[PDB]
Amino acid sequence: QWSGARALEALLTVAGELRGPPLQLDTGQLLKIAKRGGVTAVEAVHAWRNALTGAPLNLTPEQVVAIASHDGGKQALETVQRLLPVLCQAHGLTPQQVVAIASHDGGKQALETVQRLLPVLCQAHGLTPEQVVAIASHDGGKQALETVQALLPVLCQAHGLTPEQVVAIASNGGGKQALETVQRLLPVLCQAHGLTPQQVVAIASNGGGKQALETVQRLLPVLCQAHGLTPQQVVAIASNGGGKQALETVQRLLPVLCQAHGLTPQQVVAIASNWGGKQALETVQRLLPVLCQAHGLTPQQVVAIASNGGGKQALETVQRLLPVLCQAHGLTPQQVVAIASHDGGKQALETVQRLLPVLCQAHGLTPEQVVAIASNGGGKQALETVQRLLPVLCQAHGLTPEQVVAIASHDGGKQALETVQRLLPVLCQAHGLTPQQVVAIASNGGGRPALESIVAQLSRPDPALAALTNDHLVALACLGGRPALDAVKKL
DNA sequence: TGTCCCTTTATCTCTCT
DNA sequence: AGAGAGATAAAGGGACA
Repeated sequence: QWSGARALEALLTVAGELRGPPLQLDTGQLLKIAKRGGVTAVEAVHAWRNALTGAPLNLTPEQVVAIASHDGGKQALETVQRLLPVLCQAHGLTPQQVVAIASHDGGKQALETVQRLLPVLCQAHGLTPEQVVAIASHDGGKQALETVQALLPVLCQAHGLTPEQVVAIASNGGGKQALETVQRLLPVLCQAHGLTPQQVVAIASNGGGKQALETVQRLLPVLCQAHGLTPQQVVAIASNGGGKQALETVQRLLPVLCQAHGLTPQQVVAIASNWGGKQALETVQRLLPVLCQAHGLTPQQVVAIASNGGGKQALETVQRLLPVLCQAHGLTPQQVVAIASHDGGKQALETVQRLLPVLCQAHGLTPEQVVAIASNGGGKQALETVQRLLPVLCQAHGLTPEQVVAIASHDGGKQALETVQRLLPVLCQAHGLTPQQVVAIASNGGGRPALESIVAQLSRPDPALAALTNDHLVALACLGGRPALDAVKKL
Protein backbone atom coordinates (compact mmCIF):
# COMPACT_ATOMS: atom_id res chain seq x y z
CA GLN A 1 0.00 0.00 0.00
CA TRP A 2 0.95 3.63 -0.36
CA SER A 3 1.92 4.38 3.25
CA GLY A 4 0.32 7.86 3.40
CA ALA A 5 -3.11 6.25 2.87
CA ARG A 6 -4.11 5.67 6.49
CA ALA A 7 -2.93 9.26 7.22
CA LEU A 8 -5.15 10.52 4.37
CA GLU A 9 -8.20 8.67 5.73
CA ALA A 10 -7.78 10.19 9.21
CA LEU A 11 -7.79 13.61 7.54
CA LEU A 12 -11.12 12.99 5.83
CA THR A 13 -12.80 11.19 8.76
CA VAL A 14 -12.03 14.15 11.00
CA ALA A 15 -12.54 16.81 8.31
CA GLY A 16 -16.10 15.60 7.82
CA GLU A 17 -17.21 16.41 11.37
CA LEU A 18 -15.57 19.89 11.34
CA ARG A 19 -18.10 21.06 8.76
CA GLY A 20 -20.65 20.98 11.54
CA PRO A 21 -20.81 23.21 14.64
CA PRO A 22 -19.34 25.10 16.24
CA LEU A 23 -16.87 25.89 13.45
CA GLN A 24 -18.14 24.42 10.18
CA LEU A 25 -15.40 24.99 7.61
CA ASP A 26 -16.00 25.16 3.86
CA THR A 27 -13.38 22.85 2.21
CA GLY A 28 -11.41 25.98 1.32
CA GLN A 29 -10.61 26.46 4.97
CA LEU A 30 -10.23 22.70 5.41
CA LEU A 31 -7.93 22.31 2.41
CA LYS A 32 -5.81 25.18 3.71
CA ILE A 33 -5.25 23.61 7.18
CA ALA A 34 -4.34 20.28 5.66
CA LYS A 35 -1.72 21.74 3.28
CA ARG A 36 0.18 23.80 5.83
CA GLY A 37 -0.83 22.51 9.29
CA GLY A 38 -1.11 18.92 8.07
CA VAL A 39 -2.90 16.01 9.72
CA THR A 40 -2.04 16.68 13.36
CA ALA A 41 -3.30 20.24 12.87
CA VAL A 42 -6.69 19.22 11.46
CA GLU A 43 -7.09 16.78 14.37
CA ALA A 44 -6.05 19.45 16.90
CA VAL A 45 -8.68 21.86 15.59
CA HIS A 46 -11.24 19.14 16.05
CA ALA A 47 -9.98 18.23 19.53
CA TRP A 48 -10.14 21.84 20.75
CA ARG A 49 -13.07 23.01 18.59
CA ASN A 50 -15.20 23.83 21.63
CA ALA A 51 -12.56 25.27 23.93
CA LEU A 52 -11.63 27.82 21.23
CA THR A 53 -14.98 28.77 19.75
CA GLY A 54 -17.01 30.00 22.69
CA ALA A 55 -16.15 31.00 26.24
CA PRO A 56 -13.66 31.83 27.48
CA LEU A 57 -11.56 32.69 24.37
CA ASN A 58 -14.39 33.43 21.94
CA LEU A 59 -12.38 33.09 18.75
CA THR A 60 -14.22 33.44 15.45
CA PRO A 61 -13.97 30.34 13.25
CA GLU A 62 -11.84 32.64 11.10
CA GLN A 63 -9.09 33.25 13.65
CA VAL A 64 -9.01 29.54 14.48
CA VAL A 65 -8.19 28.68 10.87
CA ALA A 66 -5.49 31.36 10.83
CA ILE A 67 -3.70 29.87 13.85
CA ALA A 68 -4.01 26.26 12.71
CA SER A 69 -2.82 26.62 9.08
CA HIS A 70 0.95 26.70 9.65
CA ASP A 71 3.74 24.27 10.50
CA GLY A 72 3.25 23.35 14.15
CA GLY A 73 -0.36 24.54 14.00
CA LYS A 74 -1.32 22.09 16.76
CA GLN A 75 1.35 23.60 19.03
CA ALA A 76 0.09 27.11 18.31
CA LEU A 77 -3.48 26.04 19.15
CA GLU A 78 -2.44 24.57 22.52
CA THR A 79 -0.37 27.65 23.30
CA VAL A 80 -3.01 30.24 22.40
CA GLN A 81 -5.52 28.74 24.81
CA ARG A 82 -2.77 28.82 27.44
CA LEU A 83 -1.27 32.27 26.69
CA LEU A 84 -4.05 34.41 25.20
CA PRO A 85 -5.49 35.20 28.62
CA VAL A 86 -1.96 35.70 30.10
CA LEU A 87 -1.06 38.08 27.27
CA CYS A 88 -4.41 39.89 27.22
CA GLN A 89 -4.43 40.54 30.97
CA ALA A 90 -0.76 40.65 31.96
CA HIS A 91 0.43 42.79 29.03
CA GLY A 92 -2.66 44.57 27.79
CA LEU A 93 -2.67 43.15 24.26
CA THR A 94 -5.88 42.60 22.34
CA PRO A 95 -6.95 39.13 21.20
CA GLN A 96 -6.44 40.32 17.59
CA GLN A 97 -2.77 40.93 18.39
CA VAL A 98 -2.34 37.52 20.06
CA VAL A 99 -3.89 35.83 17.01
CA ALA A 100 -1.63 37.73 14.60
CA ILE A 101 1.33 36.45 16.63
CA ALA A 102 0.02 32.87 16.69
CA SER A 103 -0.53 32.78 12.94
CA HIS A 104 2.91 31.88 11.63
CA ASP A 105 5.27 28.89 11.57
CA GLY A 106 6.41 28.15 15.12
CA GLY A 107 3.74 30.47 16.52
CA LYS A 108 4.09 28.67 19.88
CA GLN A 109 7.67 29.93 20.04
CA ALA A 110 6.65 33.48 19.19
CA LEU A 111 3.83 33.60 21.79
CA GLU A 112 6.10 32.22 24.52
CA THR A 113 8.95 34.56 23.68
CA VAL A 114 6.54 37.50 23.65
CA GLN A 115 5.23 36.46 27.05
CA ARG A 116 8.82 36.21 28.28
CA LEU A 117 10.55 39.22 26.68
CA LEU A 118 7.89 41.91 26.30
CA PRO A 119 8.53 43.45 29.76
CA VAL A 120 12.27 43.56 29.20
CA LEU A 121 11.76 44.98 25.70
CA CYS A 122 9.44 47.81 26.72
CA GLN A 123 11.07 48.72 30.03
CA ALA A 124 14.82 48.34 29.47
CA HIS A 125 14.64 49.09 25.74
CA GLY A 126 11.79 51.55 25.45
CA LEU A 127 9.81 49.71 22.78
CA THR A 128 6.02 49.90 22.60
CA PRO A 129 3.98 46.68 22.76
CA GLU A 130 2.79 47.49 19.21
CA GLN A 131 6.39 47.31 18.06
CA VAL A 132 6.89 44.09 20.03
CA VAL A 133 3.81 42.55 18.40
CA ALA A 134 5.01 43.61 14.96
CA ILE A 135 8.45 41.95 15.48
CA ALA A 136 6.73 38.82 16.70
CA SER A 137 4.23 38.47 13.84
CA HIS A 138 6.50 36.65 11.33
CA ASP A 139 8.01 33.17 11.03
CA GLY A 140 10.86 32.96 13.55
CA GLY A 141 9.37 35.81 15.57
CA LYS A 142 11.12 34.22 18.53
CA GLN A 143 14.50 34.56 16.82
CA ALA A 144 13.74 38.14 15.84
CA LEU A 145 12.66 39.12 19.35
CA GLU A 146 15.79 37.60 20.87
CA THR A 147 18.05 39.25 18.28
CA VAL A 148 16.38 42.64 18.91
CA GLN A 149 16.98 42.33 22.67
CA ALA A 150 20.60 41.45 22.08
CA LEU A 151 21.39 43.96 19.32
CA LEU A 152 19.20 47.01 19.82
CA PRO A 153 22.02 48.77 21.83
CA VAL A 154 24.93 48.17 19.46
CA LEU A 155 22.64 49.01 16.47
CA CYS A 156 21.48 52.35 17.81
CA GLN A 157 24.76 53.34 19.47
CA ALA A 158 27.70 51.96 17.51
CA HIS A 159 25.90 52.16 14.16
CA GLY A 160 23.54 55.10 14.69
CA LEU A 161 20.15 53.54 13.89
CA THR A 162 16.90 54.64 15.53
CA PRO A 163 14.76 52.06 17.37
CA GLU A 164 12.15 52.57 14.64
CA GLN A 165 14.65 51.42 12.05
CA VAL A 166 15.72 48.48 14.12
CA VAL A 167 12.07 47.45 14.50
CA ALA A 168 11.49 47.85 10.74
CA ILE A 169 14.39 45.51 9.96
CA ALA A 170 13.31 42.96 12.59
CA SER A 171 9.66 42.84 11.40
CA ASN A 172 10.11 40.44 8.48
CA GLY A 173 10.64 36.71 8.18
CA GLY A 174 14.31 36.00 8.91
CA GLY A 175 14.45 39.18 11.04
CA LYS A 176 17.35 37.76 13.08
CA GLN A 177 19.28 37.15 9.84
CA ALA A 178 18.63 40.67 8.51
CA LEU A 179 19.66 42.28 11.81
CA GLU A 180 22.93 40.35 12.10
CA THR A 181 23.78 41.09 8.50
CA VAL A 182 23.05 44.80 8.95
CA GLN A 183 25.41 44.97 11.95
CA ARG A 184 28.32 43.64 9.89
CA LEU A 185 27.51 45.26 6.57
CA LEU A 186 26.21 48.72 7.41
CA PRO A 187 29.70 50.22 7.80
CA VAL A 188 30.90 48.35 4.71
CA LEU A 189 27.98 49.51 2.54
CA CYS A 190 27.96 53.10 3.85
CA GLN A 191 31.68 53.89 3.89
CA ALA A 192 32.81 51.87 0.86
CA HIS A 193 29.98 52.64 -1.57
CA GLY A 194 28.47 55.76 -0.09
CA LEU A 195 25.01 54.47 0.82
CA THR A 196 23.05 56.20 3.61
CA PRO A 197 21.91 54.15 6.63
CA GLN A 198 18.40 54.87 5.37
CA GLN A 199 19.09 53.13 2.05
CA VAL A 200 20.66 50.27 3.98
CA VAL A 201 17.62 49.97 6.24
CA ALA A 202 15.40 49.81 3.13
CA ILE A 203 17.45 46.93 1.70
CA ALA A 204 17.35 45.04 4.98
CA SER A 205 13.63 45.54 5.71
CA ASN A 206 12.13 42.82 3.55
CA GLY A 207 12.02 39.04 3.79
CA GLY A 208 15.44 37.77 2.69
CA GLY A 209 16.97 41.06 3.79
CA LYS A 210 20.22 39.28 4.60
CA GLN A 211 20.43 37.93 1.04
CA ALA A 212 19.72 41.32 -0.51
CA LEU A 213 22.39 43.10 1.57
CA GLU A 214 25.15 40.61 0.74
CA THR A 215 24.09 40.65 -2.90
CA VAL A 216 24.26 44.46 -3.04
CA GLN A 217 27.75 44.32 -1.53
CA ARG A 218 28.84 41.72 -4.06
CA LEU A 219 27.26 43.15 -7.24
CA LEU A 220 27.25 46.95 -6.74
CA PRO A 221 30.75 47.44 -8.26
CA VAL A 222 29.92 45.29 -11.27
CA LEU A 223 26.51 46.92 -11.73
CA CYS A 224 27.59 50.52 -11.43
CA GLN A 225 30.57 50.35 -13.70
CA ALA A 226 29.91 47.63 -16.28
CA HIS A 227 26.26 48.50 -16.92
CA GLY A 228 26.15 52.18 -15.90
CA LEU A 229 23.51 51.69 -13.23
CA THR A 230 23.56 54.43 -10.63
CA PRO A 231 23.97 53.43 -6.97
CA GLN A 232 20.42 54.75 -6.51
CA GLN A 233 19.10 52.38 -9.17
CA VAL A 234 20.77 49.37 -7.50
CA VAL A 235 19.22 50.20 -4.11
CA ALA A 236 15.81 50.53 -5.73
CA ILE A 237 16.12 47.01 -7.06
CA ALA A 238 17.42 45.54 -3.82
CA SER A 239 14.81 47.26 -1.65
CA ASN A 240 11.60 46.75 -3.62
CA GLY A 241 11.06 43.00 -3.23
CA GLY A 242 13.02 41.27 -5.99
CA GLY A 243 16.00 41.44 -3.63
CA LYS A 244 18.90 39.12 -4.32
CA GLN A 245 17.08 37.44 -7.17
CA ALA A 246 16.21 40.62 -9.03
CA LEU A 247 19.80 41.95 -8.69
CA GLU A 248 21.39 38.77 -10.05
CA THR A 249 18.78 38.83 -12.83
CA VAL A 250 19.50 42.45 -13.79
CA GLN A 251 23.18 41.68 -14.31
CA ARG A 252 22.17 38.76 -16.53
CA LEU A 253 19.38 40.31 -18.59
CA LEU A 254 20.09 44.02 -18.85
CA PRO A 255 22.21 43.72 -22.01
CA VAL A 256 19.98 41.01 -23.51
CA LEU A 257 16.76 43.02 -23.01
CA CYS A 258 18.36 46.29 -24.27
CA GLN A 259 20.13 45.09 -27.44
CA ALA A 260 17.52 42.48 -28.50
CA HIS A 261 14.39 44.48 -27.67
CA GLY A 262 15.51 48.12 -27.51
CA LEU A 263 14.48 48.58 -23.91
CA THR A 264 16.30 51.35 -22.10
CA PRO A 265 18.14 50.63 -18.87
CA GLN A 266 15.58 52.87 -17.13
CA GLN A 267 12.75 50.56 -18.18
CA VAL A 268 14.69 47.44 -17.11
CA VAL A 269 15.26 48.81 -13.62
CA ALA A 270 11.54 49.58 -13.32
CA ILE A 271 10.61 45.98 -14.21
CA ALA A 272 13.19 44.69 -11.68
CA SER A 273 12.14 47.07 -8.91
CA ASN A 274 9.19 44.99 -7.80
CA TRP A 275 8.33 41.84 -5.95
CA GLY A 276 9.20 38.89 -8.16
CA GLY A 277 11.33 41.15 -10.37
CA LYS A 278 13.45 38.21 -11.51
CA GLN A 279 10.30 36.49 -12.65
CA ALA A 280 9.06 39.62 -14.41
CA LEU A 281 12.33 40.10 -16.31
CA GLU A 282 12.60 36.53 -17.53
CA THR A 283 8.96 36.58 -18.51
CA VAL A 284 9.48 39.74 -20.58
CA GLN A 285 12.48 38.23 -22.40
CA ARG A 286 10.31 35.25 -23.37
CA LEU A 287 7.05 37.07 -23.98
CA LEU A 288 7.68 40.59 -25.33
CA PRO A 289 7.88 39.40 -29.00
CA VAL A 290 4.81 37.14 -28.67
CA LEU A 291 2.85 40.09 -27.27
CA CYS A 292 4.11 42.68 -29.76
CA GLN A 293 3.46 40.44 -32.77
CA ALA A 294 1.52 41.51 -35.86
CA HIS A 295 1.39 45.03 -34.42
CA GLY A 296 0.18 43.72 -31.06
CA LEU A 297 0.79 45.49 -27.76
CA THR A 298 3.67 47.95 -28.13
CA PRO A 299 6.96 47.53 -26.18
CA GLN A 300 5.93 50.40 -23.87
CA GLN A 301 2.68 48.67 -22.97
CA VAL A 302 4.53 45.43 -22.24
CA VAL A 303 6.92 47.26 -19.90
CA ALA A 304 4.00 48.91 -18.10
CA ILE A 305 2.35 45.57 -17.33
CA ALA A 306 5.65 44.04 -16.33
CA SER A 307 6.52 46.88 -13.97
CA ASN A 308 4.32 45.72 -11.08
CA GLY A 309 4.50 43.02 -8.41
CA GLY A 310 3.66 39.63 -9.88
CA GLY A 311 4.16 41.22 -13.32
CA LYS A 312 5.01 37.73 -14.62
CA GLN A 313 1.49 36.63 -13.72
CA ALA A 314 0.08 39.72 -15.34
CA LEU A 315 1.98 39.14 -18.64
CA GLU A 316 0.96 35.51 -18.97
CA THR A 317 -2.66 36.30 -18.14
CA VAL A 318 -2.78 39.01 -20.80
CA GLN A 319 -1.43 36.61 -23.46
CA ARG A 320 -4.22 34.25 -22.44
CA LEU A 321 -6.98 36.83 -22.11
CA LEU A 322 -6.13 39.66 -24.52
CA PRO A 323 -7.98 37.89 -27.37
CA VAL A 324 -10.98 36.63 -25.35
CA LEU A 325 -11.63 39.95 -23.57
CA CYS A 326 -11.18 42.14 -26.64
CA GLN A 327 -13.37 40.03 -28.84
CA ALA A 328 -16.03 38.28 -26.73
CA HIS A 329 -16.31 41.23 -24.29
CA GLY A 330 -15.63 44.23 -26.50
CA LEU A 331 -12.61 45.79 -24.75
CA THR A 332 -9.87 47.79 -26.45
CA PRO A 333 -6.31 46.36 -26.06
CA GLN A 334 -5.67 49.67 -24.32
CA GLN A 335 -8.29 48.84 -21.67
CA VAL A 336 -6.92 45.32 -21.12
CA VAL A 337 -3.47 46.87 -20.65
CA ALA A 338 -4.93 49.26 -18.10
CA ILE A 339 -6.40 46.54 -15.89
CA ALA A 340 -3.22 44.48 -16.00
CA SER A 341 -0.92 47.35 -15.06
CA HIS A 342 -1.25 46.99 -11.29
CA ASP A 343 -0.17 44.62 -8.54
CA GLY A 344 -2.39 41.57 -8.89
CA GLY A 345 -3.09 42.29 -12.56
CA LYS A 346 -3.68 38.59 -13.12
CA GLN A 347 -6.41 38.55 -10.47
CA ALA A 348 -8.09 41.64 -11.90
CA LEU A 349 -8.10 40.42 -15.54
CA GLU A 350 -9.57 37.13 -14.41
CA THR A 351 -12.22 38.85 -12.37
CA VAL A 352 -13.12 41.23 -15.19
CA GLN A 353 -13.58 38.22 -17.46
CA ARG A 354 -15.76 36.56 -14.82
CA LEU A 355 -17.88 39.51 -13.67
CA LEU A 356 -17.96 42.00 -16.57
CA PRO A 357 -21.07 40.20 -17.87
CA VAL A 358 -22.70 40.23 -14.43
CA LEU A 359 -21.87 43.84 -13.56
CA CYS A 360 -23.28 45.27 -16.78
CA GLN A 361 -26.40 43.10 -17.15
CA ALA A 362 -27.42 42.73 -13.50
CA HIS A 363 -26.28 46.13 -12.09
CA GLY A 364 -26.33 48.30 -15.19
CA LEU A 365 -22.71 49.46 -15.30
CA THR A 366 -20.71 50.29 -18.41
CA PRO A 367 -17.61 48.34 -19.41
CA GLU A 368 -15.77 51.65 -18.88
CA GLN A 369 -16.91 51.65 -15.27
CA VAL A 370 -16.00 48.00 -14.74
CA VAL A 371 -12.58 48.82 -16.25
CA ALA A 372 -12.19 51.79 -13.91
CA ILE A 373 -12.89 49.76 -10.78
CA ALA A 374 -10.54 46.98 -11.87
CA SER A 375 -7.67 49.28 -12.91
CA ASN A 376 -6.23 49.68 -9.38
CA GLY A 377 -4.25 47.40 -7.10
CA GLY A 378 -6.62 44.88 -5.53
CA GLY A 379 -9.07 45.43 -8.38
CA LYS A 380 -10.32 41.89 -7.93
CA GLN A 381 -11.35 42.78 -4.40
CA ALA A 382 -13.01 46.05 -5.49
CA LEU A 383 -14.88 44.22 -8.27
CA GLU A 384 -16.15 41.50 -5.91
CA THR A 385 -17.15 44.06 -3.31
CA VAL A 386 -19.08 46.20 -5.81
CA GLN A 387 -20.96 43.11 -6.93
CA ARG A 388 -21.93 42.21 -3.36
CA LEU A 389 -22.67 45.69 -2.09
CA LEU A 390 -23.98 47.74 -5.01
CA PRO A 391 -27.64 46.88 -4.07
CA VAL A 392 -27.48 47.57 -0.31
CA LEU A 393 -25.62 50.87 -0.94
CA CYS A 394 -27.90 52.16 -3.68
CA GLN A 395 -31.17 50.79 -2.26
CA ALA A 396 -30.75 50.85 1.53
CA HIS A 397 -28.31 53.79 1.75
CA GLY A 398 -29.42 56.11 -1.06
CA LEU A 399 -26.18 56.22 -3.05
CA THR A 400 -26.15 56.38 -6.84
CA PRO A 401 -24.24 53.80 -8.92
CA GLU A 402 -21.84 56.61 -9.97
CA GLN A 403 -20.98 57.26 -6.31
CA VAL A 404 -20.53 53.61 -5.47
CA VAL A 405 -18.25 53.28 -8.50
CA ALA A 406 -16.32 56.34 -7.31
CA ILE A 407 -15.61 54.81 -3.89
CA ALA A 408 -14.47 51.62 -5.54
CA SER A 409 -12.03 53.18 -8.04
CA HIS A 410 -8.99 53.45 -5.77
CA ASP A 411 -6.55 51.07 -4.11
CA GLY A 412 -8.39 49.64 -1.11
CA GLY A 413 -11.73 50.15 -2.89
CA LYS A 414 -13.04 47.04 -1.12
CA GLN A 415 -12.08 48.43 2.30
CA ALA A 416 -13.61 51.77 1.33
CA LEU A 417 -16.95 50.14 0.30
CA GLU A 418 -17.33 47.89 3.36
CA THR A 419 -16.48 50.79 5.65
CA VAL A 420 -18.91 53.18 3.99
CA GLN A 421 -21.74 50.64 4.21
CA ARG A 422 -20.80 50.15 7.83
CA LEU A 423 -20.39 53.74 8.97
CA LEU A 424 -22.70 55.76 6.71
CA PRO A 425 -25.76 55.72 9.03
CA VAL A 426 -23.95 56.91 12.21
CA LEU A 427 -22.00 59.50 10.19
CA CYS A 428 -25.17 60.88 8.66
CA GLN A 429 -27.93 60.05 11.12
CA ALA A 430 -25.96 60.58 14.35
CA HIS A 431 -23.57 63.42 13.40
CA GLY A 432 -25.22 65.15 10.46
CA LEU A 433 -22.68 64.56 7.71
CA THR A 434 -24.14 64.55 4.23
CA PRO A 435 -23.85 61.41 2.07
CA GLN A 436 -21.94 63.42 -0.57
CA GLN A 437 -19.41 64.28 2.13
CA VAL A 438 -19.02 60.65 3.18
CA VAL A 439 -18.57 59.67 -0.45
CA ALA A 440 -15.97 62.44 -0.90
CA ILE A 441 -13.95 61.21 2.06
CA ALA A 442 -14.05 57.59 0.98
CA SER A 443 -13.25 58.31 -2.69
CA ASN A 444 -9.46 58.25 -2.16
CA GLY A 445 -6.85 55.62 -1.37
CA GLY A 446 -6.97 55.17 2.38
CA GLY A 447 -10.73 55.70 2.28
CA ARG A 448 -11.34 53.27 5.15
CA PRO A 449 -8.97 54.73 7.75
CA ALA A 450 -10.00 58.31 6.88
CA LEU A 451 -13.63 57.38 7.62
CA GLU A 452 -12.60 55.58 10.81
CA SER A 453 -10.56 58.57 11.99
CA ILE A 454 -13.54 60.90 11.45
CA VAL A 455 -16.02 58.66 13.36
CA ALA A 456 -13.52 58.21 16.19
CA GLN A 457 -13.35 61.99 16.63
CA LEU A 458 -17.09 62.59 16.44
CA SER A 459 -17.78 59.85 19.01
CA ARG A 460 -14.86 60.18 21.46
CA PRO A 461 -13.66 63.72 20.63
CA ASP A 462 -10.12 64.97 21.19
CA PRO A 463 -9.82 68.58 22.41
CA ALA A 464 -6.82 68.58 20.02
CA LEU A 465 -9.28 68.66 17.09
CA ALA A 466 -12.30 70.40 18.64
CA ALA A 467 -11.45 73.82 17.20
CA LEU A 468 -12.42 72.31 13.80
CA THR A 469 -15.95 72.21 12.37
CA ASN A 470 -17.51 69.13 10.82
CA ASP A 471 -16.94 70.71 7.41
CA HIS A 472 -13.31 71.44 8.23
CA LEU A 473 -12.71 67.84 9.36
CA VAL A 474 -14.29 66.70 6.09
CA ALA A 475 -12.19 69.12 4.04
CA LEU A 476 -9.13 67.77 5.87
CA ALA A 477 -10.05 64.12 5.52
CA CYS A 478 -10.51 64.54 1.75
CA LEU A 479 -7.22 66.36 1.56
CA GLY A 480 -4.94 63.90 3.39
CA GLY A 481 -7.03 61.25 5.12
CA ARG A 482 -6.07 59.78 8.48
CA PRO A 483 -2.49 61.11 8.22
CA ALA A 484 -3.75 64.72 7.86
CA LEU A 485 -5.98 64.28 10.91
CA ASP A 486 -3.21 62.62 12.92
CA ALA A 487 -0.86 65.49 12.15
CA VAL A 488 -3.37 68.20 13.12
CA LYS A 489 -3.88 66.26 16.37
CA LYS A 490 -0.17 66.69 17.13
CA LEU A 491 -0.68 70.49 17.08
C1' DT B 1 6.97 13.18 10.62
C1' DG B 2 6.18 17.43 13.17
C1' DT B 3 8.02 21.67 14.19
C1' DC B 4 10.85 25.65 13.60
C1' DC B 5 13.30 28.93 10.78
C1' DC B 6 14.44 31.29 6.38
C1' DT B 7 13.71 32.93 1.53
C1' DT B 8 11.03 34.12 -2.83
C1' DT B 9 6.80 35.46 -5.02
C1' DA B 10 2.23 37.38 -5.36
C1' DT B 11 -1.56 40.22 -3.69
C1' DC B 12 -3.73 43.82 -1.21
C1' DT B 13 -3.89 48.28 1.24
C1' DC B 14 -2.25 52.81 2.72
C1' DT B 15 1.07 56.83 2.56
C1' DC B 16 3.14 60.60 0.61
C1' DT B 17 3.00 65.30 -1.85
C1' DA C 1 -2.61 60.19 -8.94
C1' DG C 2 1.51 57.49 -9.83
C1' DA C 3 5.53 56.05 -6.71
C1' DG C 4 6.95 54.50 -2.53
C1' DA C 5 6.26 51.62 1.38
C1' DG C 6 4.61 47.86 4.16
C1' DA C 7 1.27 43.91 5.76
C1' DT C 8 -0.24 39.46 4.82
C1' DA C 9 -0.34 35.06 2.51
C1' DA C 10 1.11 30.89 -0.23
C1' DA C 11 4.56 27.77 -1.10
C1' DG C 12 9.07 25.55 -0.97
C1' DG C 13 13.61 24.21 1.30
C1' DG C 14 16.99 23.56 5.18
C1' DA C 15 17.53 21.64 9.79
C1' DC C 16 16.77 18.53 13.55
C1' DA C 17 15.27 15.47 17.13
